[PDB]
Amino acid sequence: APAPFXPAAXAXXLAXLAALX
Repeated sequence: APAPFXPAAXAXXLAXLAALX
């Protein structure tokens, strides 16, 4: 059941947005 989901935690990459603090 996890397997779809837990991978996608890759998205935590969003922290890139720091550039704009």
